[PDB]
Amino acid sequence: PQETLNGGITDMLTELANFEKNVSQAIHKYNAYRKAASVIAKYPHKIKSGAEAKKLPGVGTKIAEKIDEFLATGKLRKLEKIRQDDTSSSINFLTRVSGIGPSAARKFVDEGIKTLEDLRKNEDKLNHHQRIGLKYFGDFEKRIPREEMLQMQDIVLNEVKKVDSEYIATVCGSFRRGAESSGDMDVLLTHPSFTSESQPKLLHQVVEQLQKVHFITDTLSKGETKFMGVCQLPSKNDEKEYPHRRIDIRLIPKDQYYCGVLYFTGSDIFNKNMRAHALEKGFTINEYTIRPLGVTGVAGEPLPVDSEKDIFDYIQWKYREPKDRSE
DNA sequence: CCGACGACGCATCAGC
DNA sequence: GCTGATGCGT
DNA sequence: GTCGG
Ligand SMILES: Nc1ccn([C@H]2C[C@H](O)[C@@H](COP(=O)(O)NP(=O)(O)OP(=O)(O)O)O2)c(=O)n1
Ligand SMILES: [Mg+2]
Ligand code: NA
Ligand code: NA
Repeated sequence: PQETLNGGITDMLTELANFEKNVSQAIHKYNAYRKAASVIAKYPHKIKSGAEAKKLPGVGTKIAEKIDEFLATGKLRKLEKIRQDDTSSSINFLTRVSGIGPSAARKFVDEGIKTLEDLRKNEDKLNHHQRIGLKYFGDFEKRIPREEMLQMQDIVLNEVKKVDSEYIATVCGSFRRGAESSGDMDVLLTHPSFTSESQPKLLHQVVEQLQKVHFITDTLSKGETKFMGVCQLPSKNDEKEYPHRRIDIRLIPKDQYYCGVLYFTGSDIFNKNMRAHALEKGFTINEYTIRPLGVTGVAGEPLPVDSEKDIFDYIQWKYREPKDRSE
């Protein structure tokens, strides 16, 4: 639909969601508020009453009353209060620093650290991740236009083919689905000499090559299969330098690759929905494998998979190309 | 009345 | 030193 | 907070 339909409500709910997550540490309330925010945002009518909203799946008694108060007044008493509160809003803001979750956020505020100024004053108290997350607080919230994503793909695909001819690299996420802008870069990676029954340097080599040509600039986390770091396009001539971007690189076994590709292509709203349909039909899908569900609920062995299409050729559905996986 | 609610890799932490 | 728990991002 | 056992 349109934002301004029930945008006031969805915003109200989203604000509520973030406070539950970051201040109350109630993750399931946070997901509840979001589920309501989503189902309402897709509801093609202007909500007249909280009772009208209650009819939707995921909207219950509490939110219904919250909508009554909002429609009748244009705001929420509890929300205006938590906004003006120094301690709760400070906690809520710090979690925007990647690396700082709700726990570390409350630690800082409890000992008097409430702002980025305070953080920068006390960098010794921060761990590695939090220093990077703070360093690029600005950049990490900027979006990435597809144009810059394509150039990034160019480098990633080239540097990967340069390390070993037989690597298979795929940029997934919203990029693959076609989104004109993206929040980060999701790279998926495999290699013929890595399977379920199979060097612990396959991911390392790729990462360090991307470091040598100065694409990857910082490291948040690196293991044998998963990489989280930062990357930056080379500056264009006169033009002012590019923002630093988040990049993830995952090394997946060859036989688990297309399940992984399917999963990290998304959207999560699409995934969450393919999983059930998969259920209905007697199949369970994760990021690793698709497995048949038996008489009881017993999982047999994972079926052979050689394409995304193969996976639809188990739940008897016809291909939906990444372009249309909006949800 | 009450439990589920998504689950996993990696970094640091609690503890032995 | 180690194992296991917790926090974190996603 | 919502849904459903
Ligand atoms: N909480 C989440 C969110 C997404 N995912 C999955 C499905 C996503 O499409 C895929 C990549 O995650 P992502 O980078 O956060 N989202 P996506 O690329 O689809 O959109 P952006 O915000 O990155 O532009 O992993 C997940 O496993 N757990
Ligand atoms: Mg992405
Ligand atoms: Na309802
Ligand atoms: Na954060």
